[PDB]
Amino acid sequence: NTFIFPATFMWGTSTSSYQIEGGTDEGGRTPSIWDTFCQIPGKVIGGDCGDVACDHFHHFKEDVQLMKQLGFLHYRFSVAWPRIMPAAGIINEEGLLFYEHLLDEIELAGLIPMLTLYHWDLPQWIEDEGGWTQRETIQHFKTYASVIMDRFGERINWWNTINEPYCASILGYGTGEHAPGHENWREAFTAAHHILMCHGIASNLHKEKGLTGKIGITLNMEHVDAASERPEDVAAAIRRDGFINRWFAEPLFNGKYPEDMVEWYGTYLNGLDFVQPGDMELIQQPGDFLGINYYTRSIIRSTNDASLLQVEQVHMEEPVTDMGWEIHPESFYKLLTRIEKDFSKGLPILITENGAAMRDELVNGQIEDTGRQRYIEEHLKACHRFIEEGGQLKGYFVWSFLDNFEWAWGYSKRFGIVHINYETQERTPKQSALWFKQMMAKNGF
Repeated sequence: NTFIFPATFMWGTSTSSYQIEGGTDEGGRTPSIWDTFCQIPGKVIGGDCGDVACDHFHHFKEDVQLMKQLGFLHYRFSVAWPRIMPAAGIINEEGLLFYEHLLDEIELAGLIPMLTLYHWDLPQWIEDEGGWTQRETIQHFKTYASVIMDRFGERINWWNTINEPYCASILGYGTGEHAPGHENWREAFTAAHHILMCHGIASNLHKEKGLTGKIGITLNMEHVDAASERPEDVAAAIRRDGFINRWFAEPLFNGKYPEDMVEWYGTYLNGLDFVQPGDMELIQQPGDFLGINYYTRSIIRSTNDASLLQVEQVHMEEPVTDMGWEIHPESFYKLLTRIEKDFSKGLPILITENGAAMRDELVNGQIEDTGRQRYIEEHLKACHRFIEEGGQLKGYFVWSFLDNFEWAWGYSKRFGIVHINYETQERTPKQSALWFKQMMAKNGF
């Protein structure tokens, strides 16, 4: 078995601002909804907060150098909205200088950046006005996106508008699992609509400002399997798929929300009253590429409970990461095929995030994470088959250059190919990272 990837295949690693930066109250940064969320008992394991994190705010120059010598040519990172707009009518020059400096380091190292505008760290002052449940917030996003595009843009080759609309809306306002932590389906769906519009707002700004960099949204998507052949389990699986995949993909490519899901949500949608004339047109802008984040699949069975979808995920025990997520690379191939099928069909596809959190152990100064290594290798084999079969896959970013604040999981789960000693902040590439270095060198494995 020998796998060779396209000549121009984009290889990179990704991170997000709140998960790795630290310096939460430095350089004028004011709190994000996560700084507040992490303080609510029971919301984050161990009660962890993004305070300090990997202290990237102070070690960025070394981290990008580590990337370079690790063989990477692409780096996707996000900007912390709170550093840019710490309060209404602000515009923090000190915040813009951090990224300007980050970008100087990237360029000096010869790296190509991808800047993600929104990676879940909404400024708390905005959430105080109602957050994503308010149309007005889109105006604030305009302010943010415009500033970032004017101060940069002539230096940004890749624009990633919104990272996972699903998580920010559904988990952030519906299940209460992510910040701000509301549990109101009405707000969640309104929130999802507003965030999708922000991809449109950023897209409109991009064309108006005449920027040349590629622009695209990033959706987390998962392959969905029915637990059994029972008709209700198949219907249940259809619902999960509409819930996470179609609800966001349909508006992006087809200008509409899944009718079957629109009917199921019924009263929570309150007649789609939050949808204003032109909104759907604003949202339907695929851009230059579709960003995809993939990790696992779901096995769904039907239930007649009190939940929104009335669905239960049967958890697999064999082949799973340190987070209990099943490792099923085959599903990754099926999903990419399906995405090409409906939605993108020709449009370049970019895997902005793929990776695994395994239990690490430092032995003789090294991290023999054969598990994480195998996980990445196998999913790449899936990507290979999609390619070679015509699939328009053009790049792959391993999620987590560094172990970091893994949201509700806290620091207990490590996704990095590079190990972080939280007691000293010392960085140490894991074996999976070394394997990745040479792999990109041969661009194949």
